[PDB]
Amino acid sequence: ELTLDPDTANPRLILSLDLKGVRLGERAQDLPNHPCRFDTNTRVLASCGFSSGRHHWEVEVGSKDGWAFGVARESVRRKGLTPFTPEEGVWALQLNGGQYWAVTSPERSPLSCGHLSRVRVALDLEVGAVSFYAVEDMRHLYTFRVNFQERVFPLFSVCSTGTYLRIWP
Amino acid sequence: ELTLDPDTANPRLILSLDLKGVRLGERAQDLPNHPCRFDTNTRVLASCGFSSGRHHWEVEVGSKDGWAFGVARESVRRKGLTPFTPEEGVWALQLNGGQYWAVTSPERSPLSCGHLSRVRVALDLEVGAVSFYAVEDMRHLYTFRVNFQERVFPLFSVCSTGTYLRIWP
Ligand SMILES: NC(=O)CC[C@H](NC(=O)c1cccc(Oc2ccccc2)c1)C(=O)O
Ligand SMILES: NC(=O)CC[C@H](NC(=O)c1cccc(Oc2ccccc2)c1)C(=O)O
Repeated sequence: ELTLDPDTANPRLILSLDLKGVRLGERAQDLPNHPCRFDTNTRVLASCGFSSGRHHWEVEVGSKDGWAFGVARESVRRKGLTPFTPEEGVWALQLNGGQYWAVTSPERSPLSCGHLSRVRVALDLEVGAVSFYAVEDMRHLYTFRVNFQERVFPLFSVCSTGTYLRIWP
Repeated sequence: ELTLDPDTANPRLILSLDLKGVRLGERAQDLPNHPCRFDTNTRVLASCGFSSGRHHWEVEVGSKDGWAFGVARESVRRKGLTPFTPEEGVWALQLNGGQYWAVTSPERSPLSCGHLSRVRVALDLEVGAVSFYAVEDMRHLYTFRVNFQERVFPLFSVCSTGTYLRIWP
């Protein structure tokens, strides 16, 4: 079962008591400056990452703008504002402008998928893929094909108040 | 009376003979590595920038994704991949995903303006604003309000083949 890693979380994020949920707050928490902590970008990783095999989880997503989630390679940079892009080691979907995106670069890719409530993330480290599905009807949203070469962690980001992400059984 | 400054242009850009038009090509031109040149982001400035008063120009825009334009402060960073954001000195509209945006951060602002062919940029360095209008019917698209404190240059960016920007009388 995944849980969010509080040592990675940007200090403006609020992690739920059960460490499954994240939203953005107004307060910058006073937290230890661990190297694994995202000090500027509004990100948090799960506590455990994967090096091989197939793994899946589900993310409950808010209806309002401001979230992005998927996976990141461990070496994703933690300090400073870093780009949210595949080149920088993040493979994610995002909600911005009432629209859903795969965060490709330099052009984001529109999904045109309609409203999402819960998304299944399927990480395949044998093939080198990460895929996203809408849980309601399992329609395929997006797949990134990647030559993963290190440990890969579930990634969550919430850069606006009023939305959330939550890991769901 | 604006022209694009070839010394600023990313080497993958193609500037028109009259230095009014820009598109992205496949070839990295062999150009001098002037400090003013954008070496990675797909940007070019006009040759002249403004420190006071009101100035306007028009930009013909392609229908396909990949452009952004507006204004940039002179101090906009030219080297490396740098964020395309107000905090980094760029105030711009963008076409990305069949969607028009004002490039706010951390969330882009959708314009929901319908198809654009030509856009008037009105830079007001007395008030501290840059505004964008659709030329068809002069409807107001967006205004950034900024405490400008240095010379501000017209900015153009084309990060995908198949689209263009052109300065229009
Ligand atoms: N959630 C998403 O859609 C992914 C984008 C996300 N953006 C940022 O983190 C970002 C980008 C620019 C400024 C910025 O600064 C702030 C810091 C504290 C609170 C609010 C904004 C934060 C990320 O890269 O993970
Ligand atoms: N026009 C726009 O919508 C503005 C965004 C624009 N993006 C980039 O420049 C960018 C962003 C990431 C990678 C990248 O690399 C490339 C280099 C050569 C050709 C293609 C892409 C370029 C910018 O910041 O001006």
